[PDB]
Order: sequence, then structure tokens, then C-alpha cells
Amino acid sequence: TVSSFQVDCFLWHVRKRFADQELGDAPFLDRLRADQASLRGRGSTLGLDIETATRAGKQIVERILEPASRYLTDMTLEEMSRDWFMLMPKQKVAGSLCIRMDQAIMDKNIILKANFSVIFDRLETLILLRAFTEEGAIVGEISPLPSLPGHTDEDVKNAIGVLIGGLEWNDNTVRVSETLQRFA
Repeated sequence: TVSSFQVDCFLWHVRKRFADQELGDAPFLDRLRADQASLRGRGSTLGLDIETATRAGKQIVERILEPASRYLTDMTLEEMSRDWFMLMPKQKVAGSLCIRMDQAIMDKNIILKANFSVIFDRLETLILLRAFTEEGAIVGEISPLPSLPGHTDEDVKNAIGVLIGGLEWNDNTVRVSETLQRFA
């Protein structure tokens, strides 16, 4: 736990300069004040001096220091936070994507929007994809899963094809975003 105190004193000193120069922030200054108060309290019960602590924090932190992507959005944050429900649900998991749709839709023109990253000429990772009807109704969703594996473009295109097939079954004309038309 002494290492945590070393990092604490070192980070306090390196944060001192931010208030020493830039626009600063009154809560930031109060945080620094209460910080150094608690750090004096620690150094009292730990015994060691701060001049013998920041030097150790330097060598304890410096070792922790370390492909040109963008971000396209077809949906707003609201368009991905909106609630919904599938009356007759039809869902599964594929690789690392949760596919769901509503089977109770028919003869509806559907539009697929998506928000995701992009590298070079193709996708990298999908944040969310939902299916809307021309009358503004959510019917399908391809959500990412909290898995360490992840996903790339091939299985993403496969999931989109699965969704399009499941929708096109019930006489539903289905089209994708011009973005997905360009990248999938």
C-alpha cells in the first residue's frame, strides 16, 4: 500500500503544475488542498517523507507509458438509448453479437441505421445497429456483447445478412443506410 502512497504524492506534484499555469478550476484547487492535507496525514502514519516518496513514484509510474481510425454515426445517442419491445421476439447470438428482431412485422419498408468505427476502407467495431420502419418503429437490433474476443467485418456482414433475411421473409422490403451500403 506504500506504492499507492508514492503514486499519490507523485500525481499530486504533477497536478500542481496544471493549476500553476492553465485556466485552472476552484474545485481542482480545493481538491489539491484536501489532497495534500490527507497526504500529510498519510506521511504521518507511514513515517516516510514525501521527498523520499515522489522519487519512488517517478520510477514506479514512468514504466507505464505506451491504426488511424475515425467514427461514423447514422444514429444519435437518443436513437440508441430509445426503449422498445418485440411483440413476438426472435433473437439469437452469433459469434459475439446479439441479434434480435420482431417476427410480427410484415409488408413494412425497413431502414437499417448503425453507429460504428472505421479503419482504412472497412469497419472495425459496431457500437449499435437498429432497424426502423418508414413509420418510425424499431423492429430489430444488432447489439455488441461484453466479450474479450470481439468481432471484425466478416461476421458483422453475416449478422446484417441474417437480419435482412429474417425481415425479408415476411414480405418486408429492407434497405440499409448509405453508410452500410458503402461499407457492407
